[PDB]
Amino acid sequence: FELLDLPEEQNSGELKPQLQGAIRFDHVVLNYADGTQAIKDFSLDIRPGETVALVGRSGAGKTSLVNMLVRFQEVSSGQIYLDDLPIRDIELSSLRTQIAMVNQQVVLFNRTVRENIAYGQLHNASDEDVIAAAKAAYAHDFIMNLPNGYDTVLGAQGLNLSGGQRQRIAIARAILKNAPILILDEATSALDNESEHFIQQAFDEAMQDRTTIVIAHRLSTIENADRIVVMDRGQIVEQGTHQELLAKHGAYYQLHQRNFEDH
Repeated sequence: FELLDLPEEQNSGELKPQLQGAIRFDHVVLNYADGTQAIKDFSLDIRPGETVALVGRSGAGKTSLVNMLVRFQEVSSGQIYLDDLPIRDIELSSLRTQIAMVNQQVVLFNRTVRENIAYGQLHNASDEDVIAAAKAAYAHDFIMNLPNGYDTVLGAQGLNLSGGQRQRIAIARAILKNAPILILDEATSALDNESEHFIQQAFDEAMQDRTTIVIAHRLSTIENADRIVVMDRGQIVEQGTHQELLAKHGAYYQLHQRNFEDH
């Protein structure tokens, strides 16, 4: 719950590319006012369609890394490139419309279910695309059991929407966005079993053939990733495929046998 630095949103880049899903971190460093070295010297190349699974403790740097990718945190040194374009040369709106951020802290608004899915830049989406997104999030059927269906306004009492139903509405927003880059924290903490089942399926379907950086919680996400990056104290400890990292018989191997406890 620490406060972070506040970026200035100097939207000095004017490029409006169609992102293809290549990402490169080039010697990225993140140093704080108090001397903390949050990220040391981080380099990683991600090709279009790849999933990179981040593994590591809560303070290891995973959140700071992906925040830098959406310019929610600035970099102390180094560069980030999207399809070989420096990220700061891209118009911020263009960047943010093309990167989906999915996690348990996504905001639900006291607005219709429709507006919660067709939110913001997607406010004028076609009616059938909102339904398709809700079906892909396994939310359409329960939305149509709400008192006023898609016109039901969140934030009231008596809606009977569980946490796992609410989280599926938020996932539908990300699916509608259909972004070439997905930043996923696949947490399903405190949700009911059935919601967890459908959410895991929606997450696997969202990662399919799409550039994804995932803060992993499930073994399948880690083992099937194109690259696994084990972070500790802001540094890459090791990186590679599941097969390569097992063969090293090192940090990842030990973590795998401990079911990634605390990582």
